[PDB]
Amino acid sequence: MATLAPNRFFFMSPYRSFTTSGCFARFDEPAVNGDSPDSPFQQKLAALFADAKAQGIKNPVMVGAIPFDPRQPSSLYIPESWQSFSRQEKQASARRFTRSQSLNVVERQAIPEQTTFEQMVARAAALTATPQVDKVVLSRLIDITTDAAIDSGVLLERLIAQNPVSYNFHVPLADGGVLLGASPELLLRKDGERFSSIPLAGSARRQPDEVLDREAGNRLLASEKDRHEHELVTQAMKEVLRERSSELHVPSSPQLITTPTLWHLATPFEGKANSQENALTLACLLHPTPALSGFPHQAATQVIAELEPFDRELFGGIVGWCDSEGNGEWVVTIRCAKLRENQVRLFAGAGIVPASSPLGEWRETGVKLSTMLNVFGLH
Ligand SMILES: C=C(O[C@H]1C=CC=C(C(=O)O)[C@@H]1O)C(=O)O
Ligand SMILES: [Mg+2]
Ligand SMILES: [Mg+2]
Repeated sequence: MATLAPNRFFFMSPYRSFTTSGCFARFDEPAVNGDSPDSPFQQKLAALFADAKAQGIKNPVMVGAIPFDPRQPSSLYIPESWQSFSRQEKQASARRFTRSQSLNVVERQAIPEQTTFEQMVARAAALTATPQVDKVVLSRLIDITTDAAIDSGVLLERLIAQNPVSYNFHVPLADGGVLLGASPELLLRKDGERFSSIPLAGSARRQPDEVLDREAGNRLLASEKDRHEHELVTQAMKEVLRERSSELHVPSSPQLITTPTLWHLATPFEGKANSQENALTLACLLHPTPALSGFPHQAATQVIAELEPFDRELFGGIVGWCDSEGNGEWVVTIRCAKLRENQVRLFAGAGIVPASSPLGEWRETGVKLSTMLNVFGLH
């Protein structure tokens, strides 16, 4: 009953699921202007890829995470090797994994707490009613200190068991840490010439019984707050993708998708892109989406910087991989945690427009945090 070592990358996806071994070269280069092959980011990336193939490695991948603010340094690296696994096989082994960790929390801190958060929500809702911004997303944290170092392998087993369907990731950080999570949001898949993105925005709690549950979702489909929330996201990426895609299909209405925790509204984007493009050039172009920063992007970037009493770092960024041949997959870094020794930080954001109530968003972010609290066996 072996668990994953904290110095391995792991990625579980309906596209490609693999683990990695060892480390060839680290890659800290900021991803800013990564949507443009003339960028130092892409150049150094290309260099490092040719460097790696010249050095003997067949089929190099670049795995890891990129922070919310792409000016900041990146958590990417080429492993020595990688090894495919069966997503379904893994779901099954995880569900049978029995041996846990007795873990006692010695501190639990909400940052910020209910009252401050509600004022941040009120002050942001009001700025979206004005001409300055239409949508800002605001987040909060839960910091947890435990009395023994947290085994990240056992926790990954639990996360998979509780979240069989999501993009489940486990990434080694340059400090000795681990970024760990169960993301439902595809930011960018590129499979040959073909690409897709599946933005989410708008949520409703799921219910214990499949009658009051199957309508909670129907209600989400009707909800105008959430539908407007959602529309703000899709129009933005349409425009951005306009002169970057050969062809492009986007439904004008969202569809329901599930989390063990949440109903969300989704819009799948499908398209083809030029050979001038790769998984990262496209992922950099799209992220962050109005689902994670706001609209307009840079104007919401500033509200966020003045309201949030912390730095997001890797939270609200993207995690995934890309190869030397333009392929890859990138998911949004949400429903996640950073672990290092006996310290964990959880993250969740919403979801703010003129029609949002501060209690509403506080409790929403609450349900989103519970994906990762459940992995820890907390409430
Ligand atoms: C910022 C998060 O999720 C986005 C994804 C789906 C729905 C969202 C929402 O309804 O507000 C969020 O914008 C998070 O889970 O922390
Ligand atoms: Mg406005
Ligand atoms: Mg929301």
